[PDB]
Amino acid sequence: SRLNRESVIDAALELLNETGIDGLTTRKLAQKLGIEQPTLYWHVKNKRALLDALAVEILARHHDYSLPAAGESWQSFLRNNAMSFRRALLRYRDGAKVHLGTRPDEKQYDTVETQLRFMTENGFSLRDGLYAISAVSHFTLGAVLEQQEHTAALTDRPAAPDENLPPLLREALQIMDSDDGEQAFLHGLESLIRGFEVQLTALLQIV
Amino acid sequence: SRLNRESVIDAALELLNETGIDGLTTRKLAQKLGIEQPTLYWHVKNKRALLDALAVEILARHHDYSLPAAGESWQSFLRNNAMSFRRALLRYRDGAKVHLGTRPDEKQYDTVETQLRFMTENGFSLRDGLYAISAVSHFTLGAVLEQQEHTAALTDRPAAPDENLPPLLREALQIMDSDDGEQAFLHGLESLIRGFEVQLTALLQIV
Ligand SMILES: Cc1c2c(c(O)c3c(O)cccc13)C(=O)[C@]1(O)C(=O)C(C(N)=O)=C(O)[C@@H](N(C)C)[C@@H]1C2
Ligand SMILES: Cc1c2c(c(O)c3c(O)cccc13)C(=O)[C@]1(O)C(=O)C(C(N)=O)=C(O)[C@@H](N(C)C)[C@@H]1C2
Ligand SMILES: [Cl-]
Ligand SMILES: [Cl-]
Ligand SMILES: [Cl-]
Ligand SMILES: [Cl-]
Ligand SMILES: [Cl-]
Ligand SMILES: [Cl-]
Ligand SMILES: [Cl-]
Ligand SMILES: [Cl-]
Ligand SMILES: [Mg+2]
Ligand SMILES: [Mg+2]
Repeated sequence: SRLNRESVIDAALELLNETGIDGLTTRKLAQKLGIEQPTLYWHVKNKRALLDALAVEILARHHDYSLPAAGESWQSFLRNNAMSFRRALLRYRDGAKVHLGTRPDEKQYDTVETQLRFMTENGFSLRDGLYAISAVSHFTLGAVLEQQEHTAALTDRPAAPDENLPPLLREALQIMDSDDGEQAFLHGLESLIRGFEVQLTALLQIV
Repeated sequence: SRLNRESVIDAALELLNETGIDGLTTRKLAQKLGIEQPTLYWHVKNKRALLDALAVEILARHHDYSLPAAGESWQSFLRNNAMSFRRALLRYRDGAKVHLGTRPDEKQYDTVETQLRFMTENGFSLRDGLYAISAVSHFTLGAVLEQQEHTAALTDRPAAPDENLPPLLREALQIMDSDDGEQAFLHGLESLIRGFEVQLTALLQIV
């Protein structure tokens, strides 16, 4: 089939969503694309180049709150941005894994620059605005990775018996699987945002 | 070589640290252990069972602040615990990946129960104490995964040219690679802990 960048990425995303990050092999991508391996290598050099492109395209497709609205508070922007990032990551199996360790792509420069500027315009030093943005990113990636991997593990083997659990852990387990992770994520997200606020408003006051 | 559980895990950890989570294959573990594959399968059924055991043992070896000190504040306990968790995860290549989606093991029940109880004794509802503990865990796992994957990506291919970067992003990149991620992690960690505190102390007050 077509091997423009768009369609290679399309197929890799499909493959990703079907078989997870382990399924993204040269061989399996070539088979999905209906091609021989040397054909694929002309287009895609290695798994890393593919993973980097997927990380970019997952956000291009499904990360729909990447810039602050007019007059938006930094708090509200981090909240909306985090929700959007999470949704984009959850779209595809192992999409959080695919993002890990990437650095913004040239295609994302204007966006991330605007994010960083926006933070600074709201009183954060570049460093502290970056640490806030990093923390939101890290938290969200962790939350998503734990949710997606847990679902994958369920499919492999069952949890161990309930009746040997201590009681708080037993409740906690009910709670965690009472949903897909959203409630815990949103609660943690508010904690994070408020802690950034405490740090910021403190200025040079001990806090 | 020896194929008690301890030594299987030892070898898998070595292999993990040498070749990362992709290197943990039946075949490569059997080769490290000096055995044929059917010998290994007697001991280790599948990659998941192995990954689960590694997640447990990485914390048994190197997670040395799992319980609160006498009279310790919940804040200080989450801080020390998070630092320790991070250190344990960073010990082995892809050790954060190995943890993802796991649930506490029977061997960890008394510890995690104590953690949950401790939170509740400090005024958190079980749910809110769990959300705090989850958030700390998620943040730490994200931070560690991004640090370790970034190091792995460096080895594969170089970052793109500096001179097309916008300036805040260029600075931010200097900052992020000014260290291994510790400074950003510690800063984010304080934000998280303080946000939990704001949430807790608020009681039924709008906050
Ligand atoms: C500013 C920044 C960001 C990201 C990032 O990885 C990063 C970096 O690795 C070094 C220095 C700066 C940044 C994000 O991944 C990203 O997810 C992202 O690319 C991004 C985006 N492209 O829209 C975001 O929305 C941001 N957000 C989840 C907090 C965050 C922004
Ligand atoms: C309480 C709890 C925890 C963990 C966890 O995964 C979990 C769960 O998946 C469901 C319900 C409860 C928990 C941790 O992984 C763990 O890392 C952990 O096992 C753990 C430990 N075994 O010592 C910790 O130190 C904890 N910490 C990093 C906040 C955290 C505690
Ligand atoms: Cl083509
Ligand atoms: Cl294209
Ligand atoms: Cl607003
Ligand atoms: Cl503010
Ligand atoms: Cl033996
Ligand atoms: Cl043993
Ligand atoms: Cl204390
Ligand atoms: Cl308190
Ligand atoms: Mg990123
Ligand atoms: Mg865990």
